[PDB]
Amino acid sequence: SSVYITVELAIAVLAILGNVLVCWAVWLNSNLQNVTNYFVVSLAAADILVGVLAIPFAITISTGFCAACHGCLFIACFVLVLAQSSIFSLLAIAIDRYIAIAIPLRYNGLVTGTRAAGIIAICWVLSFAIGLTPMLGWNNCGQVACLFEDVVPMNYMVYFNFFACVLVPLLLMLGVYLRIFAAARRQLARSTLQKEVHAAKSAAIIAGLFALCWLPLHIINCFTFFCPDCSHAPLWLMYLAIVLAHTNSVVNPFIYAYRIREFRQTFRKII
Ligand SMILES: Nc1nc(NCCc2ccc(O)cc2)nc2nc(-c3ccco3)nn12
Repeated sequence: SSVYITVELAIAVLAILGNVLVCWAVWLNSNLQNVTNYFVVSLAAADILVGVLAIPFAITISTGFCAACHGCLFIACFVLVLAQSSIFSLLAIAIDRYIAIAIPLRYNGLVTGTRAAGIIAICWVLSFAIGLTPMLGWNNCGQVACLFEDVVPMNYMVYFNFFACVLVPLLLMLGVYLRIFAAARRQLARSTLQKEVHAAKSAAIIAGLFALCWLPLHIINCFTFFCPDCSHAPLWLMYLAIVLAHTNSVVNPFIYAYRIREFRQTFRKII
C-alpha cells in the first residue's frame, strides 16, 4: 500500500522533471523546433499532466474517497483523456514521419506549423470528449464512494475506450510504421535517408513503449469484462498494471536524450 504511493510519487516527480526538460529544450533551441517536435511537446504536456494530476488522482481513488458523482467521474477518468491525447500525438508523429519519408519533396508543403498546431488542438479536444464520456453518459453511478470498478462501467472501457480508441489507432500506426520502414528500404541522399530512418526509429520506440505499458491494464479489464465467471484480478496485479501504465510517462525524455543528439546536447546545456 505505502510502496504503491511512494513509487507513484517518484514516477510523478520523474515525469514532471523529464517532460519539463523536453518542453524547455524545444522552446529554447530553434534547431529543435521542427513540425514533429510540436507533437513531441504536446505529448510532453500530456505526460506532465499525467504526473501533476493523474497520479494524485490515482492515489485518491486508491484511498476510495467519497464525493459527488460528477467529481468522482472526473477524478476516475482524467487519466483517460491524457492517454487518448498521447495516442493522438503518437499517431500524428507516425503520419508526419510517413509524409517526410514516402514523399520528401512535398513534405514541407503538406505539413505546416499552423496545420500542426491545428491538428494538435483538434486531437486535444477529441481526447477530452473520448476520455470524459463517462461524465456525460455511460455511468454505473446509480456522495457515492469512488471505486473505479463500481463507478466507471466496464462495457465503456472494453468497447469504446479500448477497442475503438486505442487498438484502432495502435494498429493503424503500427501499419504506418511498417509502411514507413518498407518505403525507407525501397528508396535505398543516403545521408538524408539515414536521418529520416533514425528519426523514425526514435519515434517508433516511444510508440512501442506506450503499447507495452498500457495493454497490460487493458487486457486485465478485458478479462474482468468478457469472463464474469472467473474471479476478479488480484489487487496487487491491478496496482502493478496501473504503475506500469504510468511508467510510460517517464521513459520518453530518456529516449529523446539517448537517441536524438540535439536533445542530449541541450539537456546537458540546461543542467
Ligand atoms: N480496471 C481498472 N481499475 C482501476 N482501479 C481499480 C483498482 C481495484 C481493483 C479491484 C478492487 O477490488 C479494488 C480496486 N484503475 C483503472 N484504470 C484503468 C484504465 C485506464 C486506462 C484504461 O484502463 N482501468 N482500471
